[PDB]
Amino acid sequence: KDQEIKKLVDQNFKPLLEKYDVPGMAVGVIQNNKKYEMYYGLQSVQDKKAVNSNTIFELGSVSKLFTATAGGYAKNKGKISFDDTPGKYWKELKNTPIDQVNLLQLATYTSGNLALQFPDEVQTDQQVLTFFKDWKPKNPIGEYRQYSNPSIGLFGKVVALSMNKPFDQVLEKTIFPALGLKHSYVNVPKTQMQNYAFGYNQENQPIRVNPGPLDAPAYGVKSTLPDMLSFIHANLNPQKYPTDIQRAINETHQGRYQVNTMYQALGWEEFSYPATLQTLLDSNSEQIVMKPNKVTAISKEPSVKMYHKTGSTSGFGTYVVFIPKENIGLVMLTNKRIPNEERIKAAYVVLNAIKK
Ligand SMILES: *[B@]([O])([C][N]C(=O)/C(=N\OC([C])([C])C([O])=O)C1=[C]SC([N])=N1)OP([O])([O])=O
Repeated sequence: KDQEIKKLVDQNFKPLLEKYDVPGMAVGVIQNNKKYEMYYGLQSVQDKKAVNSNTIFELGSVSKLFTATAGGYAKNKGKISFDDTPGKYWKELKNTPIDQVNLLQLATYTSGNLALQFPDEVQTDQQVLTFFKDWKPKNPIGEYRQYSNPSIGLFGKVVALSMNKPFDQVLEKTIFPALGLKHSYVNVPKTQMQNYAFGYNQENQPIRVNPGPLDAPAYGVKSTLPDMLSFIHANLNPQKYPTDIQRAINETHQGRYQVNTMYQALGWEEFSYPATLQTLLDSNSEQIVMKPNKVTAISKEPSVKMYHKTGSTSGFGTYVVFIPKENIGLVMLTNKRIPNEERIKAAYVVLNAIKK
């Protein structure tokens, strides 16, 4: 049975490399605390350098899961309340319209007036402060979900303020060590640049993510397959980890509201398990990702849950999924974007063929 995992990943993931002309891929499965690492192709086309357990990939929006974990850690240490507003920590936002939005609404994209991205012109800290000072509501606060880098970005900045550390240090000095991650970075050091994969755009030109406003909390983390399998292990089996990070992890698993079949947790998307393929595909549909959607209160609190998150930068694709009840999870890292649908479907076939 264990011998089948490589064959399943070869059957379902390997063909995507030829299909989308992806230079390199790392696919990890964790089942009953056993890790399986499958490596394909090249971390660098020009250097002919093979993807391996040292290869560092851009996580894109999977970074939001670390931001969520940092938030849960700060909350359970009493450094913040999710009922708090940003002005309590970022003084220059005190008594401004954005100061009517609480930390949970920022983390779960329900300010009612924040788009996917900051405007291109917003780059400096001053321009970012100005943007939030000038912010005014549109939809009723807490009622509409619009997936937003600025929204969880501001949440990340406030978490960092609450811990009196820059956000990069919150992750690199507190959260990553607590999760036992050896090669996870906001800023990849000189000594690890040799292990940092090139991303490849739709013209197969090498690219890396550029600095941007509140980039670190929104899409700014880089990691290896082993590290991301450790992170999934922590989400499946927190008991081996410190109480503080156990509490932080449990906080990220709590559904806050529904958009039909999708439950918004902290960073994580949550579903009733078993979930149909189309439920998981629907979670990252144009309608859900790009448009505002009126939320409902959770009506059906699922007994048995699964969680996933996609991530993209210009050069990298990420997908992470775990199912506590089956004690299984999967990580996919590519140094070229492939459609979300392909990531979700490949993972669905593999996880459904192992478990039973
Ligand atoms: B996350 O990753 C977010 N994302 C972002 O931001 C981006 N983009 O976006 C889109 C288009 C939507 C995609 O998908 O990709 C970017 C690019 S470059 C950078 N830095 N960033 O989440 P998702 O949804 O993506 O998964």
